[PDB]
Amino acid sequence: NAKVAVLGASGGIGQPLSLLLKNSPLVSRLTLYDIAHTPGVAADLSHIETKAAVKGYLGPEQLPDCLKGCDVVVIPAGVPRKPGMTRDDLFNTNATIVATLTAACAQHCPEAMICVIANPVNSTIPITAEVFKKHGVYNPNKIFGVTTLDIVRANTFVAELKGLDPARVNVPVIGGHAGKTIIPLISQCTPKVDFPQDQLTALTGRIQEAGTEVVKAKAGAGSATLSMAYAGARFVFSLVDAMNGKEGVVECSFVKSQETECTYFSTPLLLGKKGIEKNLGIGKVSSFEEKMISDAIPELKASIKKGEDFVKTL
Amino acid sequence: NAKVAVLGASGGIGQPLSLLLKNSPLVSRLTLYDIAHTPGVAADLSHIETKAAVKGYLGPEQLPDCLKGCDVVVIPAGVPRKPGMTRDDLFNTNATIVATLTAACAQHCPEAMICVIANPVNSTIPITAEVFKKHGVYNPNKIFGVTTLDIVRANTFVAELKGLDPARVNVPVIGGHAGKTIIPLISQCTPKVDFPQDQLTALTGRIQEAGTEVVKAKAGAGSATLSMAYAGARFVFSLVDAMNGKEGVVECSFVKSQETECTYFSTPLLLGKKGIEKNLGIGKVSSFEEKMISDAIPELKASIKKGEDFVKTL
Amino acid sequence: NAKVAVLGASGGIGQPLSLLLKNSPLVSRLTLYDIAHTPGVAADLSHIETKAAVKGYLGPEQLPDCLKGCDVVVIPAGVPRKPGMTRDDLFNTNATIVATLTAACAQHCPEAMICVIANPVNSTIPITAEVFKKHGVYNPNKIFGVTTLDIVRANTFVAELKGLDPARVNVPVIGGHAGKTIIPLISQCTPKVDFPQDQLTALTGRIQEAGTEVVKAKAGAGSATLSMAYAGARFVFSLVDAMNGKEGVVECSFVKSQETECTYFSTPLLLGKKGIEKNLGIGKVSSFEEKMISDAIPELKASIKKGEDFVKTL
Amino acid sequence: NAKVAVLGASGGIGQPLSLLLKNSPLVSRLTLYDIAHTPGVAADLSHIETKAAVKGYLGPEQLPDCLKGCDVVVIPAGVPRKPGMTRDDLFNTNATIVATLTAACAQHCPEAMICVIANPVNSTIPITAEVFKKHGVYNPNKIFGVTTLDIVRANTFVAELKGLDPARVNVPVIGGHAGKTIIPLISQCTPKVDFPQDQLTALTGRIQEAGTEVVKAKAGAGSATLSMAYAGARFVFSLVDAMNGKEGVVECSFVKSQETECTYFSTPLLLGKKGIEKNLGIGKVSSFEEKMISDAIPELKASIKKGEDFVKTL
Repeated sequence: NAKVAVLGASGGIGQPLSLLLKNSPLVSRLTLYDIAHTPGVAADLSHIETKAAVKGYLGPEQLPDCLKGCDVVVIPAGVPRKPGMTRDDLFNTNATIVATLTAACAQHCPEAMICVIANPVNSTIPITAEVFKKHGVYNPNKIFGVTTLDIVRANTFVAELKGLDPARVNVPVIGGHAGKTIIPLISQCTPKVDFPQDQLTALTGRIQEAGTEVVKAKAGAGSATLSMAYAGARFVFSLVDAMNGKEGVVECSFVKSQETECTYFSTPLLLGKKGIEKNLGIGKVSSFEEKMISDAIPELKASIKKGEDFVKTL
Repeated sequence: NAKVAVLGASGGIGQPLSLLLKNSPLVSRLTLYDIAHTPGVAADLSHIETKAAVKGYLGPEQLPDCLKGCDVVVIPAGVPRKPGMTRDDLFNTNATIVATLTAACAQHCPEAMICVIANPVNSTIPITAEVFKKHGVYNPNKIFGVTTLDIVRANTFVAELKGLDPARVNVPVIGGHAGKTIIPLISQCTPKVDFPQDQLTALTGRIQEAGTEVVKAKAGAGSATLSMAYAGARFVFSLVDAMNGKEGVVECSFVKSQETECTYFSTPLLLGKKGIEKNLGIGKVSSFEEKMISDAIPELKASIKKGEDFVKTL
Repeated sequence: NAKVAVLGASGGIGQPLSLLLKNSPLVSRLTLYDIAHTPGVAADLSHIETKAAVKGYLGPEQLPDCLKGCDVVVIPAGVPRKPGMTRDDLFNTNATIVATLTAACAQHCPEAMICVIANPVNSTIPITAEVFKKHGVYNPNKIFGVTTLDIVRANTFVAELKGLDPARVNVPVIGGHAGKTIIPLISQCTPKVDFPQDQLTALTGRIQEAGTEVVKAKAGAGSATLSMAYAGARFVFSLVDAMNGKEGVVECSFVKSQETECTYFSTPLLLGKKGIEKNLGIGKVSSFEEKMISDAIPELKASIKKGEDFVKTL
Repeated sequence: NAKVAVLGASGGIGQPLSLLLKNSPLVSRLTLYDIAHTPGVAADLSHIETKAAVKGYLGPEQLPDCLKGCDVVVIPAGVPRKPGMTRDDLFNTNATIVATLTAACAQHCPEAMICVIANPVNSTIPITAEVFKKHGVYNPNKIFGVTTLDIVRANTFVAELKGLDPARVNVPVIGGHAGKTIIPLISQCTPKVDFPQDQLTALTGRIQEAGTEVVKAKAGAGSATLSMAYAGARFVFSLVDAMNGKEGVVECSFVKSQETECTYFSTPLLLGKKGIEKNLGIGKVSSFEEKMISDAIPELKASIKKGEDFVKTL
């Protein structure tokens, strides 16, 4: 009976993500928010033969109604990358979008789980946390930077190389969601896979630049939308299952962390009724992986500080 | 091991449809075709952690490679309606789209199931049949006008009025997919439901005008996309399940028919390995429903004739 | 110093039309209406260094304010053709667009000049007249079907074949704005030009199908936008000049006519203070041109009737 | 008699820009380039009754033929801003677009006037100059960063505040084309205008933020298009008049400069037959304006080095 709000529901990620949420038996209310086209999207989705009651909200003054009583808020809202761009090129747009939307959450559903998809996640999660702090409703266990697409890609690519079914493969991916901050722990993969170093390096790079590959392939028509909707759905389903009492629910996510010198970090998380039940940490890693962690730290801390300073100067 | 082709995979219906197909363990090869954007849509979907091999195809030259060895072809391609349009207003443009694509189907995958979403279905299915006849590969058991969205809508509206879970409501809808040719058999609904006659007439009008309601609500930005993808995906899944020998799979679909004086007509169909296992027919209906059947036949015959005559001139 | 309203200012025709009107010293006030994007379009245009005051209006609630005190209303609003479509395929959409917008003109600026670009013009002008008759403010001297693009095309194609400067070529085109109802009076061309009948026939058919040529060239991205904006601007400028007292201003336009048995017809019109100052008629024509007039009359009457019938069913 | 090329002719700026150029008796040949839609845009424009011959070009193979013999090349190509972005945020996409297109210009029309609209102009002109240096054909009197829209805005806003005819207002705007680098010299306005301080300050800021105000007004649907087309056309016309021997033609533009320590800077330029006849420099300015020049220099230098560093890493 979860009520889930989707902020940015009319966008490229928003529309398919809303479809996947509408199709789920875990959702009973699905409220949709955007600044255009939301009523047509809700009308469209409300015809689908599932129990979730759908409502489309349009414009800032309707945002409180969309958020009230929400258990989960997903935020796919944001401008997508075009060819050549870094995710940080979209910092200024998406930071103001994330700060505005998360401020509305802090006021109107402070208790809800906040799942941020909007990039750069390495900065937008710090932004979300600081905004909740300013409203005095800060709960580190309920703020999630959705990195699930990195895990999803890692599983697919390992499966392809080893001729496995991607559904049966699980690769923990830690760090953050940008370039070399994306650290796939192939040493912790289930099933165990043995790659020689040249293939491991090629596989790791592929995972790290996978978003850029899609941007390139779309040749100006944006970034990952459909696979991001899949990954976004997956994480929200994991979270809702855990909120309903399902045990042993583990997902990697970029959260307020105590695992490294970074105040924010993605690790495997045991999920439960109050969000993060336990941070499972990095665990045992190879020299290759340890070296990637070390090299990721400066960029992560820089991205965190940029997110923090953006909010603190509002 | 279903090899599925989606013709029009980059459109508003095509993209979320391809996503849902990619998410299913029934599909092992997903080939996507359009005149633009397909490599990007394919790159996007190829990252999802399911077994389906995704491949994008672009331009008439690559159409035969997209269709090579396909078991099923779904055709979401077509110009969508704007407010104040009938589906028949799109006949002229969509008829030549369908005739071109179905011709390629008859040349390169004549044995495949052909699932036409492209509207107006009442005319475009006849076009498909005639095109297949011109290539001498006509199988009436394998050509389906996807009307599933009318059933999905009927199920949802009945469920909302009776306070039921729409996932366990089943309303047969017969006739065709246009205005008063859409005939919901509320009398055959399971579980059994009873409305006062005035409420029945309102429910029935709503179901008939449901497509238009979404068009109006989208205010010029096209017609149903997400619900149409859900409905198209459900039909393909039903069909593919039956092809794997699943029993008791029933879907309404606009097909070659000997149930009325209309050469094509939609009724509940038992699906099997060959395609249509058995047309389950119209069955016992109310006087109200029999009145609607009688009223619809003129329009259907005109739509069928229109489609047949179009193929005459090629 | 005319106040000019553009209804459908955000569309493909409307934006560049609005630009050309904004650039003209004949326009002191420019009001822009649409259902989306108008505020942005007006903000954009308001930065241009000309005297015209620009204001954007969004949605029906702001439509009366847009029309208040207008001297001219230009109506580029309307759905454009795609490959394979006829202009009549768009009758249903554009007929209800024109009916809604002209009804607002009748109520809020009944004395304004009404310039309809919305196709098919052969029907939408009858619709406009009947809608104005319903409101009891019908003035047939102020209602114009914009056929100017036909004249502009004929001038260009004649000039290209004869190696002339198009600016010095004037070709009267009479009849209507669709297919074989478009009748270029090459015998009345200035300067005088001689063509062999096979060339004349080719030239004539080129003019008649010139819109279809552009729709083909755009391959799904719509119909003439930029050349139509030029033609609409030219007609509005001619009309406004004439309203300011300029003498000898002649433009062909589809209007209430008694030049033939067709109740509406396009001929050269002397424009002036009251709009249509004088209908100059068909004049002297060749036997070839005479044949075309006769061949065209049946389609014109059908299109006129079709438009009148549509208004009665409201 | 001028031959003008437009690179990016299918975009929001390109199309209305192409229309304005086609409408001008100064243009005898108009060549249009883009990676999509150019044949349709060209077909559309070719119907207009002006002497300019219009040809559409499509794909890398045809770019050289678009450019050969050109007197002027205008480059509106590029991704536009969305609300909350700086122009600098688009650097990583538009840098490689400008690099590629200006390399083609240096190869196929090195003696043409190169007019870069593509933003951020403060960085993309340095790119253009470095690309021309690599090809050994760098002429600083023929490369122009198009800042004309800033002047057009300044003229309009000044005219609105004082109740003047904007056609009679000419405000010099110096520096560059981004936020605080845009420096309107109101002290040098003709006619001479006196503003109280609070209006002067609000006027100056309005001019500096004018781009963002249009982006905000468009609510995600891009940046200025129609006014940018106007401004780009005006600049091309000024250049062409000067090439035709007209005296006293002065335009501000961002060019190679020795006015400040910035290697590129915008000042009023006397234009001649070979492009820049004479840089008229900053001249006498107020203390308020001198401060704005001081404040602008650090940002310009960083934007300049960024453009230079981009080319050095190819």
